[PDB]
Amino acid sequence: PVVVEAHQVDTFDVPGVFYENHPHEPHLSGMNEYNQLYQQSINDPDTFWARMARDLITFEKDFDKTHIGTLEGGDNAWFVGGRLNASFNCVDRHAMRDPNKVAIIYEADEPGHGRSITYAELLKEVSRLAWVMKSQGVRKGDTVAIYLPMIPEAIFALLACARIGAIHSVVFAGFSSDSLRDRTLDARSKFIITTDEGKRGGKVIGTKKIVDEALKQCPDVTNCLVFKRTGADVPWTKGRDLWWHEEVDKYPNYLPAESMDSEDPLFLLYTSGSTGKPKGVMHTTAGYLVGAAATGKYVFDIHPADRFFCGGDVGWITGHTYVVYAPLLLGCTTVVFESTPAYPNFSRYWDVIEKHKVTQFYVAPTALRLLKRAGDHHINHEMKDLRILGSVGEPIAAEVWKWYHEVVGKRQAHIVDTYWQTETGSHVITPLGGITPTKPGSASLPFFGIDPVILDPVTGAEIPGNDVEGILAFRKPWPSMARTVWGDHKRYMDTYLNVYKGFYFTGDGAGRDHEGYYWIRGRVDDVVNVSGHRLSTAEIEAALIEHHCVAEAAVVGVPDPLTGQAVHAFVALKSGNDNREQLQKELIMQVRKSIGPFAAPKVVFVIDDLPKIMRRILRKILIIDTFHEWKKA
Ligand SMILES: CC(C)(COP(=O)(O)OP(=O)(O)OC[C@H]1O[C@@H](n2cnc3c(N)ncnc32)[C@H](O)[C@@H]1OP(=O)(O)O)[C@@H](O)C(=O)NCCC(=O)NCCS
Ligand SMILES: CCOP(=O)(O)OC[C@H]1O[C@@H](n2cnc3c(N)ncnc32)[C@H](O)[C@@H]1O
Repeated sequence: PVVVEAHQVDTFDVPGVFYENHPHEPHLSGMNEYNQLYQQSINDPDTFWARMARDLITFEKDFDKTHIGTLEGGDNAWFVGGRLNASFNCVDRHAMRDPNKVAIIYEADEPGHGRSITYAELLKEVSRLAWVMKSQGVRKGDTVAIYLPMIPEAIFALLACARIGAIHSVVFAGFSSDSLRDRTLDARSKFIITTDEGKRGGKVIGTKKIVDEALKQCPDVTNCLVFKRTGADVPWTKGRDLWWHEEVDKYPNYLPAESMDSEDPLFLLYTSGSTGKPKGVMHTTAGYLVGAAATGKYVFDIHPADRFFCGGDVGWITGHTYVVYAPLLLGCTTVVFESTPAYPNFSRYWDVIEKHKVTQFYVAPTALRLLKRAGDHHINHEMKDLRILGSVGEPIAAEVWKWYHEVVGKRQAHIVDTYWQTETGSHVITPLGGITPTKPGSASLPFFGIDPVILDPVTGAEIPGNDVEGILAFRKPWPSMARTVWGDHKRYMDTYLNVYKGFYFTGDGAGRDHEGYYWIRGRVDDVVNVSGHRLSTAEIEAALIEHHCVAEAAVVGVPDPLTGQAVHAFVALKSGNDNREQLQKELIMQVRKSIGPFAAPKVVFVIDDLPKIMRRILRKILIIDTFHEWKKA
């Protein structure tokens, strides 16, 4: 058995109770209609995607052609000639039909302190925030830096940017001032939106102070709009800082939506890679939205009356596509969850799902492991409407898949392990909720329009048939594919499209078993996934070298029972300090300062010299004889 994971792995059918309890009708009649539609999406994408786009997205001007360009040309364009606006499709068209339908359920950090926001209320808040940016000089095509925690104002900000055709560039609120600065400079943003403070798990995040530090080196930022989240006294810079609540009160509660081209940029999302600084992955407008709506509908079985709850942060692509764009495009309710799965206690996810009658839940296996370690007594909730259990970031493995399926889902929900990445925009290999039979540990089958191949890692040759393993690549473009790396299309080409010419390179290894099901093996480059966070080891090495006592640095990923992988750092010193215990703390702090707390290495080892650097020798072990003794200590 070449794909060793799939050996004697039975395939599980969709639970019968899923159909009998379903509030509506499934979007597909069964696996046969999936197969028909899938073959059409590969053999005639021009027809398949034109119909899908006209089903799901309201265009101001119809498009002339479904797709032009090729993978090797790096010139792909989708729905060319079309015009539309993302905020119109997420807000206006739903407010017009059903103004009092709840668009957003805000669950605050403290339980009992949220609110519900209707589509009409959302149109007001998006409109008047867009008025603020317009009045302060933001124009179509400008980037806007967003440094916000998980509050509904974050949705207001993304959609207000989209409404005027500004390009939002969301920076995860766990990033340091250095990381925020680098992203604001590269994007050349002149406007930033933040909070006075964030509250997460009962802890205060000093967002305004972090922004102040970053802006000292962003001289082109001329306004900082501050949302009063906590009311605490924060430093204030007159002439630059503005209060969200003071400014929006000045402006009307409606604003026209800017007419955007299908291929106008919608957002940038800075993303860590195998080498170099983070890349501003750029998504344009029509194709991204089509993919978001298509996966939201067919993967997550989203219907307009649903209450969809993605547990991912707006700072990441999961938050972009499935907290914001997909559910709002489809017109359902989305949950914005400010807290952690552990605050006030380990029942929190289920408290929220029960109070709001959540129908689909989307989670990371790290959170599941963390909760399973806490004990099954924290779960004692009916959650009658919960029929889809989504998982992302790493394979949800046997022990966790069983615990997610039995203890959380009561054998009534369909577990959908969705494989994708920032660069694909939306799900690309995934079961379809309520339709696709699954296997624990497997992402199952390609989504519509996704033509995956397994490549020999060295020769680059395609390996045909089933029970094969190698490099995961896609053979054809798809609507929501990232279109460039901001300011560096050559890097985009070299990273994704010139490695295996004619294919799109995922950076992941994979196996395709006897049934054609995919088994994601993980990154083949120097990217590690820690608590669902995509980290570059080269970035962490660069951060450690910023320390005055560090000469060389080597960072590797090692398996971790809770976080999947954990980053361990090896450092060689420049001259020799007599404070090695204290030096380790300053090294840890250096990474927390250069990147952010969440990227900190678990341990920083000090060696005389390092093994180009043979990182493979370090990853297996966790002067070759000396490091084995140094580790064994
Ligand atoms: C599982 C999870 C909830 C754990 O949260 P946690 O209790 O903060 O633990 P973490 O290991 O992530 O955090 C480590 C550090 O990052 C920081 N951090 C994490 N998330 C943060 C955020 N949203 N804002 C600010 N800081 C954050 C913590 O405060 C902590 O800092 P500290 O060293 O000063 O204590 C979080 O890691 C997570 O969401 N992982 C999943 C990512 C993902 O794949 N989401 C998609 C799901 S659909
Ligand atoms: C959506 C977050 O996208 P990113 O933060 O850009 O990380 C994307 C990288 O995470 C990994 N990955 C994501 N989903 C899965 C999964 N279901 N099974 C296995 N691995 C997965 C993979 O290595 C990919 O290349």
